[PDB]
Amino acid sequence: NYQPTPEDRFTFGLWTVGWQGRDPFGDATRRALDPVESVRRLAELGAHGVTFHDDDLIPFGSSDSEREEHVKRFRQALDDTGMKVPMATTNLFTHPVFKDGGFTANDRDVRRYALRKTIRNIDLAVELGAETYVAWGGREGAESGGAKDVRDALDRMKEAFDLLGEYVTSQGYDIRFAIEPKPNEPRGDILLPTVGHALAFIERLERPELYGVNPEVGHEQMAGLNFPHGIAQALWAGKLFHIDLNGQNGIKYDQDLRFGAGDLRAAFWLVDLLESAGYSGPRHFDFKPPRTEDFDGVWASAAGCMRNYLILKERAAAFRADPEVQEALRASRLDELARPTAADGLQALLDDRSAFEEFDVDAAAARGMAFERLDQLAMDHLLGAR
Amino acid sequence: NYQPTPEDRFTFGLWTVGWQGRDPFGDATRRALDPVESVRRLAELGAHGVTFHDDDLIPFGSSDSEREEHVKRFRQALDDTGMKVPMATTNLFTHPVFKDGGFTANDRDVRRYALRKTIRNIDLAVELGAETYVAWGGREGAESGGAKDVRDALDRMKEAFDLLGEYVTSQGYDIRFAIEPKPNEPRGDILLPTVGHALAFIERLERPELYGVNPEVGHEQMAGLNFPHGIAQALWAGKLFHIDLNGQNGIKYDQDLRFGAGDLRAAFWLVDLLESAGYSGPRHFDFKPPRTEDFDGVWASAAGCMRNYLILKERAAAFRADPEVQEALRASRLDELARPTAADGLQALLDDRSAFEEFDVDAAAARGMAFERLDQLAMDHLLGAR
Amino acid sequence: NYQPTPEDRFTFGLWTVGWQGRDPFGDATRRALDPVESVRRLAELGAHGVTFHDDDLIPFGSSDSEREEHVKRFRQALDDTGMKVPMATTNLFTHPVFKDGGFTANDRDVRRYALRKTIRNIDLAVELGAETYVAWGGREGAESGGAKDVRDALDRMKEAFDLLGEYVTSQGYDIRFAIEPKPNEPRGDILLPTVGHALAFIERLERPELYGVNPEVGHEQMAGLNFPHGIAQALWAGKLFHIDLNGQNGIKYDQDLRFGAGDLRAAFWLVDLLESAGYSGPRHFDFKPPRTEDFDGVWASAAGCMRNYLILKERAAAFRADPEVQEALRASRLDELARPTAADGLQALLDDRSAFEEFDVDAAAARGMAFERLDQLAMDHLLGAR
Amino acid sequence: NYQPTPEDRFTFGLWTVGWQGRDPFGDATRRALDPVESVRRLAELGAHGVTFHDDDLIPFGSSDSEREEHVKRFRQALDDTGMKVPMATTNLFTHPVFKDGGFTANDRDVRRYALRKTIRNIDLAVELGAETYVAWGGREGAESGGAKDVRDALDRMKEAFDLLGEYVTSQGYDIRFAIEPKPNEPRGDILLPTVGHALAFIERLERPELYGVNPEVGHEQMAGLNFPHGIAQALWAGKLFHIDLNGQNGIKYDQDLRFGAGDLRAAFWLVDLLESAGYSGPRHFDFKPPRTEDFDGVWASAAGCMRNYLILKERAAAFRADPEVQEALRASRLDELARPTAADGLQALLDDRSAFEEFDVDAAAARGMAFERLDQLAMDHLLGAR
Ligand SMILES: [Mg+2]
Ligand SMILES: [Mg+2]
Ligand SMILES: [Mg+2]
Ligand SMILES: [Mg+2]
Ligand SMILES: [Mn+2]
Ligand SMILES: [Mn+2]
Ligand SMILES: [Mn+2]
Ligand SMILES: [Mn+2]
Repeated sequence: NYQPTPEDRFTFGLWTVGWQGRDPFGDATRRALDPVESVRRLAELGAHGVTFHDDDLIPFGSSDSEREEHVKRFRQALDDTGMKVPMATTNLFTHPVFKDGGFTANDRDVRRYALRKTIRNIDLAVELGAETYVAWGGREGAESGGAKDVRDALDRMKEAFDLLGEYVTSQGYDIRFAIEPKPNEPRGDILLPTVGHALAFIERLERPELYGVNPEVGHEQMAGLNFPHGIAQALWAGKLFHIDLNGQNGIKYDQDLRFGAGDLRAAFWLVDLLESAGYSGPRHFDFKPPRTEDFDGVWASAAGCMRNYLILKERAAAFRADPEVQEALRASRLDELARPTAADGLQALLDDRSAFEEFDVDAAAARGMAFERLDQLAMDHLLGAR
Repeated sequence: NYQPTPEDRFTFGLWTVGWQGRDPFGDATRRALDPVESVRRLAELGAHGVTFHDDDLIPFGSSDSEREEHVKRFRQALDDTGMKVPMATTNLFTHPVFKDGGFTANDRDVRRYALRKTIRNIDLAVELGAETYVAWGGREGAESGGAKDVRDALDRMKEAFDLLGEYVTSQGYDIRFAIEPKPNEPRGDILLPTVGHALAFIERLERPELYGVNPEVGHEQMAGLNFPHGIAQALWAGKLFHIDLNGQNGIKYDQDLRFGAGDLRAAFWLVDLLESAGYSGPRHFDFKPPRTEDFDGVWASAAGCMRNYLILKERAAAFRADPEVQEALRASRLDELARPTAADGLQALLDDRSAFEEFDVDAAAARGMAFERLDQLAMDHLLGAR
Repeated sequence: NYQPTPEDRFTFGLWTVGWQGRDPFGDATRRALDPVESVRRLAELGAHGVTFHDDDLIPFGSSDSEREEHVKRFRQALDDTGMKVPMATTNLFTHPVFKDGGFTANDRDVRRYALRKTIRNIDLAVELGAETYVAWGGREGAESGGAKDVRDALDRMKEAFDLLGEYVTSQGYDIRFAIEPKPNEPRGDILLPTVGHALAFIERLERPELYGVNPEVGHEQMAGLNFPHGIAQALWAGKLFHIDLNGQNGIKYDQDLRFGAGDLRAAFWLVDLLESAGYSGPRHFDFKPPRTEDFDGVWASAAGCMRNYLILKERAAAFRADPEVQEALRASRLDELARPTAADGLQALLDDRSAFEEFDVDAAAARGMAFERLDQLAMDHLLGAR
Repeated sequence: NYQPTPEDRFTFGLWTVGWQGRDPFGDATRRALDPVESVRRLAELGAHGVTFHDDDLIPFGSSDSEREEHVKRFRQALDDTGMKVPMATTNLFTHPVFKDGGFTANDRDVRRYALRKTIRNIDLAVELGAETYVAWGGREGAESGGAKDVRDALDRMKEAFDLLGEYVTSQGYDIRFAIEPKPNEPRGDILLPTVGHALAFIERLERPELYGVNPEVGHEQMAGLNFPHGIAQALWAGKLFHIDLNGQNGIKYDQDLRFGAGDLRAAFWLVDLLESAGYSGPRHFDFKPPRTEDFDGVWASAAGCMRNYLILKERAAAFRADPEVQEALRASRLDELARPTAADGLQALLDDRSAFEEFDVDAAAARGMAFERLDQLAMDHLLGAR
């Protein structure tokens, strides 16, 4: 029942199931996982692929010989399991050298080192077959107002992404970039805090068609925002290159709960949106098994990520296929929302007396929207009450 | 001391000082103000101009004769006082007909009526000399997930703004549009919730150069966002057409407190940003005198808006002019943040061994940012402790 | 399917279904309801009773003759339908005279008038058979720090409730008081913001056994708090006299959505808690049908309140009755949580070497909590996936 | 200027200035501090004393010989500097054994070990002369609803504190307990989330007079609550045994910024409250120097904690001493708030026709509160504009 298959495009970061359980007030509760182990267990659970930071796969400071050995180890695990590597990313946040950021660090030499660290992992990602390269600028920001001129930081961020886009085109690489927004933590405020801010920044890049967003469920909910609404605007702009699925209980620290947890109804409306729009990218889970769990609970949490998506997918499909729902959507004039407001043109609208001079404003105002019956129908479908 | 002059570009909405004090749980505590009265008292306080919704100046449903009479009344008050009208806007949120929105209402005929209501107030705004026309889509949104397909709503929102831009260019009007974002209230979630979302939406319009943002202090703080950071990104994109100043105490209902209230330090960093960047638009206060006040408290609150800006302007100017601060900014490498990361080019950065192979990552990591001394210097300057 | 009966103890405020749809940015979208009408339609839907503010039933300023007429009208509707009146309350927030509060208004004469308004509605509530009298101090608070000395306000709040408790005991009335907390709105900060603050204040009253709490789902979620946790502490103290059920989407304005909306999983854990603990009070819905609805949507929303509780009640009962869940609860040591930590006493614990000197801290640390499998089992039960 | 002296009662935790800068997404940026070093540098800065977790002073797992050596080292540093130890606490949150809590862990044997770990540090705290013992139950809580029965957990929490109170009285120790609330992080929801919840729980203990609260500025602001209001209720109940001062920027992760940062106006109203009420306990700073700082920035941040309190103390004292402010306080009827509402008694209030039958409700409603002029006067005083 609700069994994931590799064709479901479910992917996991090595840092997700491999999280040793270390939070700001406690030490690790689980031993480190061999990346080869994680690929094997995730393949057994029905996952389609894995993703990685450079430091997840190759320990920081490894020589060129150990690096090659670590990649050959990893490559063999992908060959033996049939697991893909659809996206890769850079760790520009863990080492103390990135404490003021990577691409927008105040120190110029740290910025230049951040670009070199990203570039050689882009080579590795392409060699592993990744189609998307994600950038989470978790250290780009500030705790105080004077520590960062945001206009200058935005110049340095545009410079870095323009240089990366110049690298991939000059190399012929078939890879696109996905900015992952986050409003805060670990910095007090992070640059490009939401999906909207990231989408606007992309329009100022040299080659905007190379860049999209990788939104995370919990990150937009850390700002109290409606995540399905943000995804819809990302899809509307044609910039949903990638997605991060997890759960979050409102505005607080980044929980990274398994998908389906947190705001359950928002997860239902997101799956309904992703499936109706025909999203064909990876279903990526950027989550953390709670440090209360042993390794059996780690794999149970990862399986719950995939199970919860499949249950919600079934409930959303039954919701849209219901003739009572389809009739209710017409009763709320969802069909009129899709119709153009003034396809007849500006001049016709200006001479249309039925639009103003002879508009019965009270008859229109008295028309109920019937949203509550429609929403209860969605609730019945989500809960399996019909 | 800290006396505003009309050259300070301080402006107020008629709906601000004219707010009768009616909240969702109580009736009005103040009588309605004659718009002529509001223009006279605000001019006496040192304000530079006023702004208005169409329904603030002309009562809804007024005939073409009373409309002209109401405008002639208003025009005479501007002539007798020297008060400008730099921005105007439309009330597409009060009447019950807009309960599901205006530009993105599900009913098509309400959308068409919303455009006609906006267009004829654009004519009046141009006749009154307004340079900016603001759109706050307070009713564009939903309380439930199925009530609104956001992709379709974004098509209807783009259609409306494209038609308005087509009207003003075909008429030769010298006026620009400023979208005012708000994350929620009165709707459960409002479309284009933050400055970033509005900036990204503008890049998909037919003539993006006609559209900017009118951010409000409290609205971005309703999402826990750093308002000075959002303004900097709006300035970075060259889209800060207008600004709304007020105060807000964190994530809750839209308080619309007087400017300087709420987050005082964030107000200091905003004034510092607005003045250093050379912002030359109106300093507009979209605030509400608390309903506990009589009319004497209304004018005291409005005066406090202008006083608080002038105090913060002086403290920010003394902050930047301090040689100890200038030396501290260099100690934190703010000068290096403004320097290009790789002006030598991609190829030079790739062959630069000092950027990676020979980068002393521990020496760079051990370099303190000295942000705390810089921030305490800003705190001393704000508090007048130096 | 999921049909409410009067024995389900479902109750509604007259102000809930009777909300005309007036928010801070719009006018009413529905006509006023006759209280007799509301009693009839709610009885047809399966509700058990209604509740009321004094101003909901008797218009403010009504003479002693119209007052009696309004009550006789209402009494006849209760007799014809079999509808109870389990709780009543006072409107100390709508009239402009309460703009600085009622029990803790700065003006003494307004405080004294607030007590007289409450007392004569206590008489009416007893005559109508109410067992609980609710106090929501929505206007007790401040927007600025100097406007209210909170220690003095807490003295005035204790004085008011002590006087009310002195009235009901001297009259022999069989009625108890329930304080309904709310963190903010309409005031910037409201006194006694959460369930905890109200519970602590009750312990300082003259006769604490006369006072309990009436928590609301959305109000505690306006502070980001876990509502099931707060109810458990209220039950733990034996002070859950009454409950307000609705929905809320995180930290924002008081949405008052229908129950089941907002945080669906938190609604499931609340119903599970209320039923397992044997809560026998009224299931009261303090909600607002969205102003987008006509009167048909009003009754659909009210029916959804009752339906959603019954669905969640069934899913929670199936959850606790599942042997796999019962075995999982033991695997997570929920049975050990209920066992006393040191029933052997302090001296025995001090001499117990197995508790410290010989405690294998690493063997205990390596024991997984198995919380994720338990939570996924709860998720399957909520979604009807088992 | 604004120089702290030991008589200012300023104290710091060893874990504050000693924080190595390790957050959930990065490694340490500073070496560990010798506790002897921290006592020396803090004494040079003008601090009055230090506080400690048991694991801050004695490394976890130390033998009885190294333990005594570590204490003798520490004792010598206190003797050479004149530094006090006013409060101590237990680390029941760092070791993996506490991953499900200490006093309310599901496993009984972990609960018993948590009590033994606390008890022997109570002995050490008394030997070092601490008057207050703080308990922060950072691990008492849950991430999911079924993982913890809160009623059972509250029984286990009451059992633990009753046993600790039984230990200190049976030993003749002169020490009191202060519960430090926190709404969340590291757990999804923490038991006793706010000051109110902790105050209510104390009233159910066996000897409530032994227990108070140790509120933290940022923790109550993590729930959007007004911290000065919470302190006033703690003072009103006579339970402000201790206080934690820091800064926090709204609802997000626990920032632990230096005091004065975050919400500056709320810091002003807190100092004004603490000084007017005559609070004589330690001024304790539970803060974290940002990991961007080296050790020079650590001591600059700690000095800023003390400086900011002294500046705010001066501005608040000048505020209350201003005759214009005193006259404004009377204009807003703050003197009437302190007057009893019905000192004449219930019977007199019932027969007082001027309180109801003859109360001019419109004349009272028309009286302005004059709160805005009072607040602007406070703003001028805070900013040094008068
Ligand atoms: Mg992510
Ligand atoms: Mg505005
Ligand atoms: Mg309620
Ligand atoms: Mg603390
Ligand atoms: Mn995350
Ligand atoms: Mn606003
Ligand atoms: Mn409510
Ligand atoms: Mn903290």
